[PDB]
Amino acid sequence: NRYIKPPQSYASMITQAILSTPEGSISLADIYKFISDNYAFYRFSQMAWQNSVRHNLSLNKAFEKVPKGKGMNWKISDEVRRDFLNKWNAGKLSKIRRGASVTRQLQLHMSKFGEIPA
DNA sequence: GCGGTATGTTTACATTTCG
DNA sequence: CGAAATGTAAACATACCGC
Ligand SMILES: [K+]
Repeated sequence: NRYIKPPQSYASMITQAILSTPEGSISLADIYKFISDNYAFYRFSQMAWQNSVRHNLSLNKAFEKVPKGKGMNWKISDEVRRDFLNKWNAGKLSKIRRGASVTRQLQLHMSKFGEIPA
């Protein structure tokens, strides 16, 4: 059973993990599990993808620690969530792709569930 | 009390993306 | 093409855990 590294970006998989929870907040440990559950490649891969995940959570503006026991929880920032909701309800979004990896996951979750968790 | 591990920040360079 | 974004590696801080 061979597995290939999916082309999805780390920020895209993280956004997916946060939107999967009912409260829109999730711990690093559960983000690891979500990735291994939904993308089998990372379940058995030896590379240090967790280092890259942590790098993306801290550096990407869209991800923000919530006070919320080893680690705290992560959610989508209020600025990025409020911004998307305003653009979503004000009309179609631009077809631009550069840097919209998080925006696309919000678009998908919104078109299926009608709301971004919080 | 200490060693060990998990979480989080930050910097640097390589690689891919896409107007 | 190339600025911007993402990928990968690394140094190191901070907190937690189990004894
Ligand atoms: K961040």
